[PDB]
Amino acid sequence: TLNGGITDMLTELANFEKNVSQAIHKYNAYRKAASVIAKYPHKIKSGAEAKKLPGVGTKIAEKIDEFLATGKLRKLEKIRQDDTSSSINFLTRVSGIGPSAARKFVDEGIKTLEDLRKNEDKLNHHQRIGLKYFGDFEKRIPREEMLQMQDIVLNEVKKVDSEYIATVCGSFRRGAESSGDMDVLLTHPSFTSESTKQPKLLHQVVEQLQKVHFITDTLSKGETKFMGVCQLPSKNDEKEYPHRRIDIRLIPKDQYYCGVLYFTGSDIFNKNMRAHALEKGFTINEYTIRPLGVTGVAGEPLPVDSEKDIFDYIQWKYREPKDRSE
DNA sequence: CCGACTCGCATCAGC
DNA sequence: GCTGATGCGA
DNA sequence: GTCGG
Ligand SMILES: Cc1cn([C@H]2C[C@H](O)[C@@H](COP(=O)(O)NP(=O)(O)OP(=O)(O)O)O2)c(=O)[nH]c1=O
Ligand SMILES: [Mg+2]
Ligand SMILES: [Mg+2]
Ligand code: NA
Ligand code: NA
Repeated sequence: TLNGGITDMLTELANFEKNVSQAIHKYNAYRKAASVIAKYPHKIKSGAEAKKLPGVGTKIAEKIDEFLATGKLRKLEKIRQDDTSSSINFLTRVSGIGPSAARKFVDEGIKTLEDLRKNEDKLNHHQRIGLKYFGDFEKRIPREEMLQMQDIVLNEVKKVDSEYIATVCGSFRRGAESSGDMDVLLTHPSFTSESTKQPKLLHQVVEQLQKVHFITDTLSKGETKFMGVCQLPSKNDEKEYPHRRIDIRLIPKDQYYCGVLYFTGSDIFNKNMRAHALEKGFTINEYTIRPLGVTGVAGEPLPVDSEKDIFDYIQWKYREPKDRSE
C-alpha cells in the first residue's frame, strides 16, 4: 500500500458521509476513489497526479494536496471533534445499527458501549447479537481459521445431503490472507430457476450447523439467505476462538456462475462491473445477465456457462478472483 | 451543466 | 393478513 | 463527489 495515508483518509470520509450525512452516493464516490488509488502502482506526489485516475475529481484532488502537505485533513480533524458525529460513527459499528437508528439512539441519550449494554431492551434481535459480539466481530479471521471453518461447513453440509455443494466465496475465494467473515454459496439440484422441488433446503443446512454448535446465533433467516454467527471448536484448556459472522446464500443451481461471481466480489468490483455492464447495454445480478432493450427494460436471461461468459458479454478480459480485490 | 450512480430479510405503515 | 416502503446489510 | 452525455 504505497498510498495508505491517502486511502485511509478517503475511507474515513466515506464512512462519515454514510453514517452521519446519510449520503450513500458520497460514500460510494469516496470509496471508488480510495479503491482506484489503492491499486495505483506509484507513490502519489500531488492531487493533480491523482486527478487523472477515474473517480478522483477536483474536490478529492484538493484534499490529497492538503494531506500530502501536512499529513492531516482539517475537514477530518473537525469531524473527529464533533460529538454527534463521533457518537453516530461508533454506534453504527454495531451490526444492526445503521445511520438512522444510530441517530435515534443518540437523541435518547444512548451513545456509548455501556449505554447500549444497559438499554438492551431497546434493541431489536440483530442489534442485540451485534452488541453481544461487538469485540469479536471487529477481529479479522486468519486464512488458517478460514480453512478449518470451510472444512466443517462443507462436511456438515455433505452429511445432510451429498448433492449439496457449498462454496466459500468473498475475500477467501479471492485468496485473502485474512477475512472479515465467512461467505458461503449453497446449491442443491432440487432448487433451480425453474422450480423448487424440496422445501427447507437452507433450513436443514442451518439446523445441522447448529446441531454441531458451529452456528451459535441468527441475525436473519429466509428462504435463500442466512445471516448469523459461528465459532470454531477449541480443544481442552484453550481460550475460545472469537465468534465469527457467517453468511449463507442459497442460489438456483443453474444460476451458479452469476451467483459465485456476485458473492466472490469485491463489493466495489461488483459495482464497477455492473456499472460497466450497463454502459455495454446489459444488467447483472446474482441470478442472471440480461440485455437491455433500447426502451430501458431488461430482456431474457442470456446463456451463462462460466464466470468468463459474463466477462465476455460486457467485453472484459477475464479476471481471476485474486484480481477482483478492488 | 446534470441526471445517475442489485437484491434479501426485518420491520413498519396503511388498508 | 397483504402490499409497498424503509432500514440495514451482502 | 464524480462524470459522461
Ligand atoms: C457489502 C457488499 C457485498 N457484496 C458482495 C461482494 C462481497 O465480496 C460479498 C460478501 O460480502 P462481505 O463479506 O461484506 N465482503 P468480502 O468477503 O469481499 O470481504 P471481507 O468479508 O470483509 O473479508 O458480497 C456486494 O455485492 N455488495 C455489497 O455492498
Ligand atoms: Mg466476507
Ligand atoms: Mg459477509
Ligand atoms: Na479523474
Ligand atoms: Na451497523
